[PDB]
Amino acid sequence: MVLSEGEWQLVLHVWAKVEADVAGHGQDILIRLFKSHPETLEKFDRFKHLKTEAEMKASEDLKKGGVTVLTALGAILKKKGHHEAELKPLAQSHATKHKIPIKYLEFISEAIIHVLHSRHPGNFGADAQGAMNKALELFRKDIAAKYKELGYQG
Ligand code: HEM
Repeated sequence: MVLSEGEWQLVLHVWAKVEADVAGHGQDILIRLFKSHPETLEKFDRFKHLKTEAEMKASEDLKKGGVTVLTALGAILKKKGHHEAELKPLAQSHATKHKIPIKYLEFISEAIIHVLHSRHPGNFGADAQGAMNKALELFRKDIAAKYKELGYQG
């Protein structure tokens, strides 16, 4: 699929606000995921034991994981669809080391969209959420295609 430059601009505009606090947004996103979809927590051998939202908030390991996720994702969006080199190593570790089903990527997408909506109401109106949703659906699509070539899912 293809995003127009205007949709890309919508996406990189909100993203620039995210980047004012990568660590905070990363915590919010992971916690939102793990609360909504507890089964995802189990994939994280280093976080698996955390029982409550308060423990999550206090974990320096979870905060570090969030920055990683967002830092990686940010590098992809900034490519505006020309993200083939970037997707390859991510698709390989997520399919063959971590074994992350596509379904779980949909879940974190929903969590990203939830947090932007709460923290940036002004820069995340309907048009901007439609564009981020498209950007994330592109990402998921391309990653699903890579999984299949690598021998996972599909
Ligand atoms: C926006 C989507 C995501 C991005 C950009 C992302 C990116 C990354 C990055 C850059 C790493 C470190 C290097 C590597 O192993 O590839 C990583 C590690 C990891 N990711 Fe993801 N990830 C995403 C989604 C997920 C989801 C949804 C899960 C599980 C439900 C997950 C589970 C893991 C695990 C288990 C590791 C290893 C953590 C540790 O033990 O160091 N990832 N991810």
